[PDB]
Amino acid sequence: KQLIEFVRWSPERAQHYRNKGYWIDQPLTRILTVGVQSHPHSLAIICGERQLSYIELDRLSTNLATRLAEKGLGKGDTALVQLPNVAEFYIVFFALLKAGVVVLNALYSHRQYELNAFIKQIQPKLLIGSRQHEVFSNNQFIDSLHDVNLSPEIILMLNHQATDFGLLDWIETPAETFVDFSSTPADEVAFFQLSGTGTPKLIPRTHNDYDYSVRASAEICGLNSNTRLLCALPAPHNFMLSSPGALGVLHAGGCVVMAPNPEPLNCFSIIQRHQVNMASLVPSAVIMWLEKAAQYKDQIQSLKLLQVGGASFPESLARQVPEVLNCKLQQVFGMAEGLVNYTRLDDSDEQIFTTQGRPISSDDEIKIVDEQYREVPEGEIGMLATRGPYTFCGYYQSPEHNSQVFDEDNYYYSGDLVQRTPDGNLRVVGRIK
Ligand SMILES: O=C(O)c1cc(-c2ccc(OCc3ccccc3)cc2)nc2c1cnn2Cc1ccncc1
Ligand SMILES: [Ca+2]
Ligand SMILES: [Ca+2]
Ligand SMILES: [Ca+2]
Ligand SMILES: [Ca+2]
Repeated sequence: KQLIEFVRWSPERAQHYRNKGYWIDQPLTRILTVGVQSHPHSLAIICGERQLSYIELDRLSTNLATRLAEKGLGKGDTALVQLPNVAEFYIVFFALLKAGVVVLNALYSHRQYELNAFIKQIQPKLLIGSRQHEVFSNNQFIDSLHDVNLSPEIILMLNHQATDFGLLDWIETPAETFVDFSSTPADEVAFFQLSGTGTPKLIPRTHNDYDYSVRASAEICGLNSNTRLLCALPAPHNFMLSSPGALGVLHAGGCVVMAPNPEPLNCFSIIQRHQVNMASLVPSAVIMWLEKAAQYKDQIQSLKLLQVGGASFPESLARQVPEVLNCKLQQVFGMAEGLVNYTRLDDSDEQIFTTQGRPISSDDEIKIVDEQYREVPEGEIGMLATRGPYTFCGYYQSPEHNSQVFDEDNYYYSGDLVQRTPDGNLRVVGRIK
């Protein structure tokens, strides 16, 4: 009955973030609840041939939540989920939020080695995966867990075998009996994000802090009920989930449109079919798109905004976005640990093409420091340190590492090398180990 442990913000900071209206002390399910109230029949998710309305998304995740609760999974428990880019990812995410189960969403590209490390760290009582994934092709991996007393009490499979619990069965049919359930408290852990060498580290995220980042990002990117966002990056990634990502689009009442990956021809036909107007990519994928865009100009005309974040995205490449992809560019530099930066939609061309923008919050605090951790002269290159209303205060159960990446004032040192431009934005220039 003990809630998952995590490092808290100081009480003084928590109060300030409430006073400012950042933390409103609602669960992440707020997004769905409110949507169902306002526009139950608007499309929330488009996936292949399927069209899920807000109320359907709400019903289905409720069904699964009741099933999990009926089996005694709830507050204090954790879950490991590994699903590809399909509507079930969101159904499951909202079900676990509803049920009070703290969930770690593994990347679909993760393998037995990562999965094992995650299971060891969070002792999930629930595992959801897909039979089509390499790790669950056979029962080797699953059986291995019994050999080590880490077997989950419940295992659900997408593309299940006859003797499996079918994920779709637990979604489609509500439970026999009724057991009470509810989200974890808003200033407590909702789910684990993952850092992006060694296995990824677990980043506890509370409803308060995640919802804030989501609502504020949605406003910054001008999302609204007509937004149709392509989800071609991995759904669990902070960028694709919250920046502003699927949660942002749902917050704004719009629709998420799934793609398996950023392969251009498939993405282009999806964009044409559903008149997608927003997408989010990393530079290597922007380059793939640029290679075909001229020829498939007609298919992607509806794009109005493309976010680009990740690796190097030099100016000469950035300028090709409006020129070739025929949509506005927004640069994004963020981290699953918290801090996200966006170029604003009304920024100058220079800002948009040569910087990675500025923080979500007026209360995102930034230090740029030299080798002695003294703030460098304004405009010079330095190591990034940050804290704010949606930046974490430590990795899960990692006191040693935490002490090595936070300073006495609880600034987080992300290892990024950056400089502030005169205009006020940030330029990412490298990384330090
Ligand atoms: O500094 C970075 O290394 C970085 C990587 C990625 C990123 C990398 C891979 C992703 O998915 C990996 C993938 C790419 C192409 C096809 C299939 C999978 C998603 C985001 N996104 C980044 C980075 C820096 N800002 N952003 C945007 C961002 C926004 C919010 N939270 C975290 C990151
Ligand atoms: Ca439907
Ligand atoms: Ca366009
Ligand atoms: Ca053009
Ligand atoms: Ca980093």
